[PDB]
Amino acid sequence: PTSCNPSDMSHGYVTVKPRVRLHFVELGSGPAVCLCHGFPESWYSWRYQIPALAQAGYRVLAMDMKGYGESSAPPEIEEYCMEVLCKEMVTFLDKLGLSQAVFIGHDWGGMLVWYMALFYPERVRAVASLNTPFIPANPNMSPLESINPVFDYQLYFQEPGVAEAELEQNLSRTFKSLFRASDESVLSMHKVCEAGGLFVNSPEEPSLSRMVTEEEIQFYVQQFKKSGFRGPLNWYRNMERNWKWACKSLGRKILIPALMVTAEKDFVLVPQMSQHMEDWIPHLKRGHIEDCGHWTQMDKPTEVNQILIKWLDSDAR
Amino acid sequence: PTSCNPSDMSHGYVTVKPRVRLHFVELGSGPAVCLCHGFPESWYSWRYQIPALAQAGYRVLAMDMKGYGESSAPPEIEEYCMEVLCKEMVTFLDKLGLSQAVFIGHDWGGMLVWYMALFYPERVRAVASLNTPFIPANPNMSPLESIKAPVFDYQLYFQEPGVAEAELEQNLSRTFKSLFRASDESVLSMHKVCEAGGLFVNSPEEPSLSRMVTEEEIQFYVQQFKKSGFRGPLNWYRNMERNWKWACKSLGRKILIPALMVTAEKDFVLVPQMSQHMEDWIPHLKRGHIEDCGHWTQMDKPTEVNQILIKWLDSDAR
Ligand SMILES: CC[C@H](Cc1ccc(C(=O)NCc2ccc(OC)cc2C(F)(F)F)cc1)C(=O)O
Ligand SMILES: CC[C@H](Cc1ccc(C(=O)NCc2ccc(OC)cc2C(F)(F)F)cc1)C(=O)O
Repeated sequence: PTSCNPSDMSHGYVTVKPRVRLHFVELGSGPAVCLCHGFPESWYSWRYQIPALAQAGYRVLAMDMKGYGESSAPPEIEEYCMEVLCKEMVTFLDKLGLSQAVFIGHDWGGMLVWYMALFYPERVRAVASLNTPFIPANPNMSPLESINPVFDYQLYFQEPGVAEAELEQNLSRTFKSLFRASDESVLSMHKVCEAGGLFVNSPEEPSLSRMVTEEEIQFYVQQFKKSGFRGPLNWYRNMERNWKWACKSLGRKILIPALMVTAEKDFVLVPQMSQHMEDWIPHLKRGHIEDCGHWTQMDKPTEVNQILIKWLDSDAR
Repeated sequence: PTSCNPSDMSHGYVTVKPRVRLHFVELGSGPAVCLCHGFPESWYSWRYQIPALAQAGYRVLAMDMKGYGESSAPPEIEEYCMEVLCKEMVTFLDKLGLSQAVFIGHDWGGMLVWYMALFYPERVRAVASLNTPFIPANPNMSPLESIKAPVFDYQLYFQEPGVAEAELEQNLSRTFKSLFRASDESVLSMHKVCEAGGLFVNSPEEPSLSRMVTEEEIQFYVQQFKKSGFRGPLNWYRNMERNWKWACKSLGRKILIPALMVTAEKDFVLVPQMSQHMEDWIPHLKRGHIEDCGHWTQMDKPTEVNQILIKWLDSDAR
């Protein structure tokens, strides 16, 4: 599948607030589709989708989400609560003169596009998540309660400074370690809080996943030199704010065209978690990629492309 | 008509070759429209069109043309021959994944979009020029012939690199307050320039503020031209022989795509008359004509320009 050379892309910049600019990559003509990567990724994560969606007849905007790459990384933890992040994407649409977009998210980006679709449906022509379910907040169930102990690692991510040091230690190590097919996996997310690290019981000089080249790893590396891992990590550090915000919607369905794409071998965002999203989302269509781990876009680019274009052309165009 | 705050625009950047990026401002959704300013202007020259075209249902890309503002100003004179400038706009479309655009130009921008439409029609949905006619190159008539065949004598003053740069860079506020005037406010004679040895030599020291334009607006132009100065901009004038020999290599071939010529009654350089026989060369040409409009068409008569463009866009291009 045709990929992206960063040097050859149209680079877009939009100030959504005084010291906060959002960077995006833009390709194609037709309906606006806005791709929102997850943790700890990049617009480059969409390198296989961008050329295909443009060819399919769509105007693709591939974000650096706030904290990442060429998008500002404001120092305040509370800048990365979903509330702020969503208002800033709405301001993004306003400044580009877009009445709406299709929002397609993965991982943390998937949680953003669910919450755009929940609170700003008038601005979202249709919504799609890779891996990430939309589970409504239980107002009787606090977040620290919810940590589903697969999610214990989120506690290690809480204390500012701590996980930054691990992840910034050796950037090549970090990304070679993370960006693996599920069968190649070198770390257990279940173990993290105990071991006191993601990487403490993983190879010193990890090998290169079949999903990725050295050059692709060095691009991620080069990006995360700019602002590091604090910004990215701060998405984890607004559980109480996000919970209280999400509760303030409580009950209201998402009536816009919707797509949930599950990955058989994401052991964190497991297909099952998405099971009763129809109750909360009447017009939900489904994709499901077999032999696909967390890193859905680069694990199974051709599958992702065929599912998205099929749903786009049927539900959004 | 709603204008533009630069700080609030989406800013776009595209490398069309190693040391050469094009900057543009982007607003709206629907068919791609690409606005190409003239000399010596800016994307900001389209500040009254951009919000209106976006509102009208169009995706507007408002260029800094090569040499201007945030677009690269490569030092070589022949980088600003029409050939290169057009190839680079085609590369601009390629890198944005656009099969075509509507091209709307003014002045030198107008000459670019005529030549895009001539040599790259497959990439141009439809073409519109403000003020600038499309006169085919006569292969029996050299460029230096066409000029001193006379209103265009000032183009000779623009030739020698360094010379006109010094006048125009002397005092940027002076330059822009002096130029951006309604034709009744005019403080220049363009026909005099070669004689007097200057644009401004016989014009006020501290010129007054044209009714067309505010201090803020002038200071934006000023701020932009600090980046690269006037060499890049002026180098569009310095490729007459190259442009002539290039344009002759099209000789005869008509422009079969939807086209719009907009004449300004009071542009005394790009005069309505010059556009008179463009039908022969362009079968599908529709026409606008703005009364009481000088050279600086977009800011002189924003509401007229907007109504003509959107009418033609909606009828001929969408
Ligand atoms: C259901 C989950 C949502 C939001 C949400 C929670 C956690 C994550 C998250 O940690 N994503 C990163 C991740 C995911 C899977 C992995 O598999 C190996 C690894 C990672 C990680 F390495 F941390 F980047 C992403 C989204 C919620 O909390 O409601
Ligand atoms: C017919 C003209 C075309 C190309 C062409 C020639 C000249 C110009 C040009 O000098 N435009 C700038 C200009 C125009 C009118 C003016 O009236 C006050 C003043 C200017 C100027 F001050 F020079 F910027 C712009 C385009 C050709 O050569 O075929």
